[PDB]
Amino acid sequence: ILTVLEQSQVSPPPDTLGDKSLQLTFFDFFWLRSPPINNLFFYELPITRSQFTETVVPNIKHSLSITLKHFYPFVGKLVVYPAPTKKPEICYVEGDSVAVTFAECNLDLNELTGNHPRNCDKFYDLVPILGESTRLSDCIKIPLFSVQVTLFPNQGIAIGITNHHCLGDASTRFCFLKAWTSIARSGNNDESFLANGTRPLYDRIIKYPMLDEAYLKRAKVESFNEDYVTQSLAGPSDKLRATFILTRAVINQLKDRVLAQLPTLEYVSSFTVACAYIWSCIAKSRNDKLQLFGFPIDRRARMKPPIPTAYFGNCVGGCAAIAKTNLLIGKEGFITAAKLIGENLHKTLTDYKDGVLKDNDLVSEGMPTTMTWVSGTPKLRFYDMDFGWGKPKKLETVSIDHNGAISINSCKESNEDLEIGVCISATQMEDFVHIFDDGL
Ligand SMILES: CC(C)(COP(=O)(O)OP(=O)(O)OC[C@@H]1O[C@@H](n2cnc3c(N)ncnc32)[C@@H](O)[C@H]1OP(=O)(O)O)[C@H](O)C(=O)NCCC(=O)NCCSC(=O)CC(=O)O
Repeated sequence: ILTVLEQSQVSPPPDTLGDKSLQLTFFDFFWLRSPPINNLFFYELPITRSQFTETVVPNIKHSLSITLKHFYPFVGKLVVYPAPTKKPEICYVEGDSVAVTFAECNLDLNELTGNHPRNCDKFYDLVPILGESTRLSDCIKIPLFSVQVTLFPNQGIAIGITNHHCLGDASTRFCFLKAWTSIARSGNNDESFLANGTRPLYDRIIKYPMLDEAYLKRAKVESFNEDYVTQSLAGPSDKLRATFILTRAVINQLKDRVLAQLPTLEYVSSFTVACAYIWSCIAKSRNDKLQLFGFPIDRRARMKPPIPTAYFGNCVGGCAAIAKTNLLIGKEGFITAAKLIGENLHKTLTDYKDGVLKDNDLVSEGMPTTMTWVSGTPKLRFYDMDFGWGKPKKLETVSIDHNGAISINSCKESNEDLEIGVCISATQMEDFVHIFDDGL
């Protein structure tokens, strides 16, 4: 158990924000029908219930309230209209609030923050539901952001953050969390953020209305209202969650092996080599027929002209590779995976460089028996998010439980090591652990 201590609603301060809209782009419209993103930050601190109630609860409410006045779309809603013409948008109205749940969990915190296999479903009631939609005559309104702060008495605190992808990408979340934590750490005060921090850029500087309508047309907006359903993760399940570590020394040795065997491969990075290694492990674990492995790309810096990091919203692309499973197994399989990822990524980056804006081919060429998409951003350090109690002990992206996805992040006793999160059935996990460890 899970005991809910308070169900609150948090708004920007009185007499700050008026009614505000944010217009969206094809980059945002792409995510119209996506499931929620669920993220957890575990902190170790010997905190009592009385202390949690006396300072943590007020501090979370206050610091968040203040942050919201600078980050209005976080307290806004996604509004989708049934006329295929009128475009979805983010609307904040005075009176809008963020659902913030405060809870207490009696599980041992040490059993959750470890890297070894733990039940995936132990994490679900640490993350808030996105929240009920509001259905009006002219529209549906969907909440964008919710929070759960859970006390582990005498042990620590988990912060559970749920968001709709339409709100923005990992960079957007990073920018918001930077501000919120700065505001919290300095005593519920935004002066350090306003003086030294990075303010979000709401200028609509991505203007491709033809793509806008094509991605919207593809999102099937006229049926969205009738089709939309809540997508909360709930137990029970036999799936296990584990974190696998690639130390910098292992990564470097893997890079070297790729560069020696394939001296003219046009793209090799710590990232591609990490993906190739995990990809190879997944192939050996599955022993299936045909696999696709892919990952998102922050396109801000690759736009022509480049988009500021502080640009608010989505600016994400993608890259995928497909390969027969037998070609991906073993030491040579790792090499092949690196080749395929490196080649596909190089191609995608060149196509961006030369202007290209877009990107059932699977029915024709072959239906993959496994598909894996990477969540996570090793070069954005979510592991440095400090609300006043110190840096996180553990980060978990819970929403990888939903589909074919793994998470890849930095560690944060090291920005140069990689932590790889996997949630898979109990029977498959035993082999996977052996496959991962043995191959290193
Ligand atoms: C495609 C990427 C993953 C590629 O990562 P890389 O680490 O390779 O890229 P980078 O620019 O940081 O480059 C790091 C260094 O440059 C590389 N490098 C550059 N050019 C090269 C070339 N011609 N040959 C070989 N290597 C090259 C290496 O030197 C690498 O070394 P070194 O080994 O030293 O690094 C991308 O940089 C990116 O967009 N990452 C962010 C993705 C993101 O925003 N997340 C999703 C958003 S939200 C979402 O949808 C899901 C979610 O929540 O995550």
